[PDB]
Amino acid sequence: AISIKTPEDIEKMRVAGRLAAEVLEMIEPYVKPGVSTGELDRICNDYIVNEQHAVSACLGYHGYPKSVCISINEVVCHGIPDDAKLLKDGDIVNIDVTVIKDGFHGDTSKMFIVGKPTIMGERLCRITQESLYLALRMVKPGINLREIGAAIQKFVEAEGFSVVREYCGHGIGQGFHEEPQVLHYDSRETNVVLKPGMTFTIEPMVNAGKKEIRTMKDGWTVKTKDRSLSAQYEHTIVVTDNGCEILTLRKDDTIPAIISHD
Ligand SMILES: CSCC[C@H](N)P(=O)(O)O
Ligand SMILES: [Co+2]
Ligand SMILES: [Co+2]
Ligand code: NA
Repeated sequence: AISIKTPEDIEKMRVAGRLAAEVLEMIEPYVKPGVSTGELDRICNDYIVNEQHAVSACLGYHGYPKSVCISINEVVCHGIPDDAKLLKDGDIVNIDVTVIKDGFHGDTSKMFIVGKPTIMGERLCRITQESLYLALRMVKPGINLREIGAAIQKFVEAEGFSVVREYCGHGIGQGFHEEPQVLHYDSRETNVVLKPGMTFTIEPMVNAGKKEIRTMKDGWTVKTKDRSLSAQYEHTIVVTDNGCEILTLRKDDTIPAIISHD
């Protein structure tokens, strides 16, 4: 079932959350044309282990071979870092990090634009982030998760894009992927009322083209069926008494860390 975090649990999540956020802040300068994704993965891993004294939740999870997930352009999610995959001007890339500290998980991701952005690329990233922010602003006790997925969907579709159905947000804590499943679209199947102390991620994947996706033979990599660009952003949050707190907020986020309702 859905686990409710204690205040002590929450304090541990703030640390793990901030650690994950920090890897993203740190890597930025390395994201440039000509760098390989395998190299970004090594830099991230070194930092996590050697400086942070933490651990990557990804390494070995169901056999996942690397420390972070790096998805370029049409890759939806779960792209596997590789020494052979070099970044080019105009690429949009997602770096998804999940760190474990004192047994608690922190899961977050953001898009990076390599070199000179393309119009589509910039637009897609922006809209994707806005859709995540919109959802964040709605979080509060008593509301049904269904409403959030529906708002994201309506927003995204209104902008001419599509939302991926298959992958979604999830509870997180001592476990990497806990209940509940956080859908990024409107579904009659969803019936979950939020309560304070719940911790979960929101991580909408938006496609410039059609919603359909396909899983690669590697068993992890996900791509759009039509090869259109896909973007994603992710934050880990905790439901509070009058709103929410964003555990993985970064210096470049433009949303406040604590959102209060009244
Ligand atoms: C190789 S497991 C990686 C899982 C991602 N952090 P997420 O739970 O955001 O999809
Ligand atoms: Co993630
Ligand atoms: Co996640
Ligand atoms: Na992508």
